[PDB]
Amino acid sequence: TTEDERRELEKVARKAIEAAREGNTDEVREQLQRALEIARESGTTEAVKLALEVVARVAIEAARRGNTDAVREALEVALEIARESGTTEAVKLALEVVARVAIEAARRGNTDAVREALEVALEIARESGTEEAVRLALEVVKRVSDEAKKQGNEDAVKEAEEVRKKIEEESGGWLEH
Ligand code: NA
Repeated sequence: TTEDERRELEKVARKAIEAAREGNTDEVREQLQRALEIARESGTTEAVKLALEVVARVAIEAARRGNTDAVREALEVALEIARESGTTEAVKLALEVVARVAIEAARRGNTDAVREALEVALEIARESGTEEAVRLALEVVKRVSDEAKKQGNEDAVKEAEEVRKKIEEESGGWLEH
């Protein structure tokens, strides 16, 4: 039921967050895989939402600690949840996770994590084949650019510019193709 999955994801979150703090890439990978499988097994949007929240918390912690591997693993799992859920809601939630992570990274001078997050935003837009996902991805890039400007993170401002240019140049093809 919903009570068993919530407690399960709670355990996963605890272990994954600790692993993200300590640079334990192997454990972060394993725990995020379990979050994905819990969402799979549950077959509800509620479970998808909770799993994406766990992924977000792990990736935010990782972003704060310069744990590039964990940010990468976590956002890949967000991407896969978006792929497998079969709903627009899951895609929008995954994009909000990516935005949250990229914003925290921008605030912490974590330019790897900004780069990883924006690349997943681009991939979500490329794979979704909806105009709305392209628009939302561009909004994510703008939010990250805004934060980077505010914090004096020139690397992140430049990365956001490059990803914006890529979406603007290439999204025309993504949508038709
Ligand atoms: Na679709």
